[PDB]
Amino acid sequence: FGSFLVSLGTSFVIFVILMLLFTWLSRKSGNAPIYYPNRILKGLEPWEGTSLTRNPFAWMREALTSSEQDVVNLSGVDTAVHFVFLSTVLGIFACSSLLLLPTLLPLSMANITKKSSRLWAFLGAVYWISLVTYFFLWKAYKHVSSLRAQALMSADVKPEQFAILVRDMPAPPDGQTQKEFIDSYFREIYPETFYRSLVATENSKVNKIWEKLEGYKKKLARLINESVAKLETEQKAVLAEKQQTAAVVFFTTRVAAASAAQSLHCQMVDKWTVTEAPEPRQLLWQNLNIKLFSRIIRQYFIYFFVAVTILFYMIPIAFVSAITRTVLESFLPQIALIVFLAMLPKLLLFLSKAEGIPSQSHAIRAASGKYFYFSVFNVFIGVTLAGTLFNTDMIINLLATSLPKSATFFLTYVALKFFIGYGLELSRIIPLIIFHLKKKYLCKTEAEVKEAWYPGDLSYATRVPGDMLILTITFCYSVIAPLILIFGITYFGLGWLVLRNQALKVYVPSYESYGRMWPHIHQRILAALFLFQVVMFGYLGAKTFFYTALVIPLIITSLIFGYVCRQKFYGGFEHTALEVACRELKQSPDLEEIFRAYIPH
Amino acid sequence: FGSFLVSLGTSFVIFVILMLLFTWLSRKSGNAPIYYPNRILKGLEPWEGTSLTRNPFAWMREALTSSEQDVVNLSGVDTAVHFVFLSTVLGIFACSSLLLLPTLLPLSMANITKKSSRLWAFLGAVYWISLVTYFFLWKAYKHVSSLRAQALMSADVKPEQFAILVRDMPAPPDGQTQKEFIDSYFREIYPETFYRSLVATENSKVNKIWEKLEGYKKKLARLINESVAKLETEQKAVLAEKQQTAAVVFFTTRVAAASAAQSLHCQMVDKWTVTEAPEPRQLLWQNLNIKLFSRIIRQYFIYFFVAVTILFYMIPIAFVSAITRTVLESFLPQIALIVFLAMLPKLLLFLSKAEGIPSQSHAIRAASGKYFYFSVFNVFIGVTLAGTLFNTDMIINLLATSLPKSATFFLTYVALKFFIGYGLELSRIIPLIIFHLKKKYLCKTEAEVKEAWYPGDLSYATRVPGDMLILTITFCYSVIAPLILIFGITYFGLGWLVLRNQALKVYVPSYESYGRMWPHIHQRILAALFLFQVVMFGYLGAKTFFYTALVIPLIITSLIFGYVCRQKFYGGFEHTALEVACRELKQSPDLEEIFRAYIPH
Repeated sequence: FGSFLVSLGTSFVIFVILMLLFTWLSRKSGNAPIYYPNRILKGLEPWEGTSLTRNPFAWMREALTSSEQDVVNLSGVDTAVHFVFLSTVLGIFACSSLLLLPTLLPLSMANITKKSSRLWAFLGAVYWISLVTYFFLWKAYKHVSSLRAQALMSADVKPEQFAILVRDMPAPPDGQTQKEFIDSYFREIYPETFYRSLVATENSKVNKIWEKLEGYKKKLARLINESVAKLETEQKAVLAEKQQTAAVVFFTTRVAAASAAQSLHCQMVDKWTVTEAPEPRQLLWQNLNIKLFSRIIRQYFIYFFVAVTILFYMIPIAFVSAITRTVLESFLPQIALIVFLAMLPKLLLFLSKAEGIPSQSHAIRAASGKYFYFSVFNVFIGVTLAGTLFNTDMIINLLATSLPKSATFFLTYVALKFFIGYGLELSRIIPLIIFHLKKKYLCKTEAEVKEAWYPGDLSYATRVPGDMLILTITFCYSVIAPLILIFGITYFGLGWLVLRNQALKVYVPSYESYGRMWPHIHQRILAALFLFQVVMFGYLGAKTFFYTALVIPLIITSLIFGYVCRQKFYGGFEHTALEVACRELKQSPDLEEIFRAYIPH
Repeated sequence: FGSFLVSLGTSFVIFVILMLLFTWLSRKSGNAPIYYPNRILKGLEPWEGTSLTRNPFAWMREALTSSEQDVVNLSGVDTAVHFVFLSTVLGIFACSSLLLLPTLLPLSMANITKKSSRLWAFLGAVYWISLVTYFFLWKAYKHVSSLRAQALMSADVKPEQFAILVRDMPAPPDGQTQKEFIDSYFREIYPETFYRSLVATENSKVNKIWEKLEGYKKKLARLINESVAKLETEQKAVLAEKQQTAAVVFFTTRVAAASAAQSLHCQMVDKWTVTEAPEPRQLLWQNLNIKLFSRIIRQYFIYFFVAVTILFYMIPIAFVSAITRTVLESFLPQIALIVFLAMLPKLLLFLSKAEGIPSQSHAIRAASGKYFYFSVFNVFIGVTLAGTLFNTDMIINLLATSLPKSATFFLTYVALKFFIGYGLELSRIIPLIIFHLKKKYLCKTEAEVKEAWYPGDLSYATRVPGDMLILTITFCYSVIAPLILIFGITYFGLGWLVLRNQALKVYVPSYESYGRMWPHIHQRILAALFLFQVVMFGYLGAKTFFYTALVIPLIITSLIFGYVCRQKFYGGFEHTALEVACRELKQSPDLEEIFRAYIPH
């Protein structure tokens, strides 16, 4: 069936490696390795350009010769935690060789029958891969934990070690304006450990004209006046009547700061709630300056709109599933299934702006927070159940009819989603086009000294979820059709290269995050396993083997690991250690650096 | 059927009110109101004895004329939170009059049929009582919250405002013994906010002979030497090799103390875990001095032993259920069902010693923690399903066969559990017997100046769970057989009297707890409601009315309330407010008071 798709896939994926064979030598040599332009202005990496023949050592095995020790200093440890995540999962399928070889040895038809049961080789090997998954994510859980500790004890002085964010202040006015009253409160409740506080603004109206003002003073050589009017009356009115219940304050030492960040303050935790303040580029001020009382109802309504998005998103799955030359008419619904889910990062970003999370670093984990929960019921059980609902004891023959067919559809889909996508992301067609067009245009604006540059963030919004759907497909369809695993293997074995290249090539992190997403994705992969064992119980459930000592210990194990891992590491990550704070203490404190660390502008 | 049980119930319950008509006038006038012996030695309450005729104002309406304003100062606010709990639930069934009157108006037989549907009057009134339950427990949730705040801001100086408990210290020895090393750690990590620390002991071996030594020096006039030997070598050996990873330390001001209690410390929260230290009489030192790494496995195995206790405890339910003069042969299995579950507080105490909770105040909430989870599946669905499994469309006729029969069994059981039990607890047969016998005996020991006294703790271990089972029965069987509600009513309407009397009569609290159990029991009653709506879905599920807008909004409401209440109050209670700490600050600090606040002895 899908022999055509590996044919053409290999064809123009080796053709987009052929365009990379033509890339490195060029006048665009500045645009391709734009990461080091972060380190120094002209530094591209050494000026030899790193070319060999196919450059196997010059990119692939330079990515092999450099290792995780420099991944933390070169770029933020966030890139480190994603790289070590994909390596953990690489082991997750690298063990699976000893599943796939045996299950390939036993591998209208003889098909699968009740007596041979296969489930000491099948379910025994899913016990094998389940066990080694626990081993990998446990091992690397501790590992990335000590990597995070390592990055916190070795971190330099940043303003956020002294920073705490306070959300709900008393609404009522007792006799003074906000500023003086809050400062008097802190003075009464602390023995001179406080510094000063900065209030919050509704400025998103003057911000709507501010970012646009940062463009308006850019339009002078292409309107430089009028906006100062909305910089005047509107902003003054907002300041006079509408500065919210939220603000930020800072303290003398790191220890007092974090300790303050952990504890609740007032008798009613509906008042004076406080969370550790992230970095200005991490936090989102627009979604900040809102009320938690309404945040409850926002979690409510947003969680309703996911319920409308799932059932509204059912119909494309039935559109594509009925399809499975004539396989290019499977192309159109598959690539349209991509570009129909390729908007899902933007859709769940439009939901991820309105949900109320203070930090975009903690917002993204909620963006995949929508994506996983969204993808389980449509791109998997909607697509599987789509294979079942079409082409119809008897229910057993239908499940055993769909699982191979929906397995070839799933395999073909991770083949297009993987093999072609990493090729596109390799030679980055959009930077090479915007190089010609914008270098022809942005020169006309007298900006020729400054390229657009900045390839963009490592962008987990398009990264981790697109890594989630494949996770689900791999796990679930591993047991029923193990061949997907050998082409699930080929996924990360190539990915581990390219993104690593990418990691050291263009992306400069927009997050200094120390692994925020990692515990999220960590309970995520566990959930994915749980789906593999329950859906697996759907597989065996028709096959009728002994399931007591089979399914009940699997679910019991999943449960106890959920408990033990949450109550073990989870809280350990969610906050910063104060021992690292006092033991860090480089003995170079200051004050004025923290004031301009935010500012309204 | 159960007309006999209200006959005799009224008979000897008015006979045990007749023995209270004979009680107050006596030479035992010191033993009956033993609460004020806490206030002063001889003070019994005013020496008029509080007698009227039946003494309606002298106990009942003295309990009416005194109110919750003095419940907090007279005895601990714990008694206050239990009293206000039973008052909340009193409203929970006081609203229900407007359910029971209508559902009594519509009230082999015409029985219940599909078309009239009754569920605008039935399910509409369970929407009515569900709604007003939310209203009562919400209202009184805020109410008891401000009562707790009120008791914390008005509290006097206790040692536990300066106290924090640390559980896991570093296991390895780096060059000094524990004491000096821990103190140096605190010195390095705090700017002289610390005071001094007290280590932990394995002394339960010298304690095994210590409490017994406190008896051995009492045996001198009835062995006063030998134990000092096990006070020597064994204790010294333990001290030399086995003082655990746990200890307690204290700080200069309340604020630093609590703030320290909230935050995690080290990078690995598997090390340096810290919780707010309760009072010595609240905490349990024997279950203290254990490891959390093993506490995980203890929650594991204990939660397995509940799984053996439920299925091992199935058989008495089938023993009693097949029963329903011949009704005294229903007596024997009912009273044996009492005394068979009357050991459950002791059984779940034997489980509640081994589970690892540091505070017996937080342990008891886990004792009912076993009791509710234990009672849902046996005394309710085991007893209901016991009525179903016996006396056998058709399944509909069987559920509609059991629910009335198991409803008369349930009603008869809350009739014996309520009416007779509060009568026994009124005139307290065991104190009046131990008065004669021990006043005849303990005088022979030359202790005649000191009675045993001390009626015992208010003893939630036998209180809150015995209040849980009735909660379940009331809710679940309210819709199918509303008459139980009018005899569920009669439960608390009498209880509100007697225990209140009891509250002001004998019990001196063994807990200074400020309402620890209240959030526990608060999500508990909510769970009970949830069982009423799901089991209710079992009731209507055979009746076949429109259940979309019926059951799905009920479960959605239960969910959103779970979220909003947990994320609203729950964390707000679980710890103490630091604003109350700084705003309390009576400006009379000390040091030496905290050292002897514990001590090994």
